[PDB]
Amino acid sequence: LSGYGQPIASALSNITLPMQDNNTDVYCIRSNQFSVYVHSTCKSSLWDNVF
Amino acid sequence: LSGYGQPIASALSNITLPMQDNNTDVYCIRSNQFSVYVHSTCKSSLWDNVF
Ligand SMILES: *[C@@H]1O[C@H](CO)[C@@H](O)[C@H](O)[C@H]1NC(C)=O
Ligand SMILES: *[C@@H]1O[C@H](CO)[C@@H](O)[C@H](O)[C@H]1NC(C)=O
Repeated sequence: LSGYGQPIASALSNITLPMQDNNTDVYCIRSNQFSVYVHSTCKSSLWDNVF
Repeated sequence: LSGYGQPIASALSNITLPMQDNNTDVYCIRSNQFSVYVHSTCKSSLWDNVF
């Protein structure tokens, strides 16, 4: 929450790709067909970046 | 001063914005009118990156 009183989204938000070759930062499609989905979670802090 | 004798500007130059919400990296406007000013300073080094 900003000082003005409005929500501010942190730049410390994280993105988690599916596991592939012992990593979660690159994902390459290796099948014939695929679908994509987004699952989101939310957490709050108090200016100390401890969610 | 470079080895050729010419002035070189360091990438370790710093920019400081006004303080807002316990930070000086993001400053935004929360009033009806604003003005902007730039205040500059210069320091010298000797290839040791110590000014
Ligand atoms: C990938 O991770 C597994 C599980 O931790 C590990 O046992 C394995 O050695 C890793 N594979 C390779 C080829 O390094
Ligand atoms: C901002 O930082 C000060 C210390 O300079 C601290 O006392 C204060 O609680 C912080 N503000 C908030 C809203 O947590």
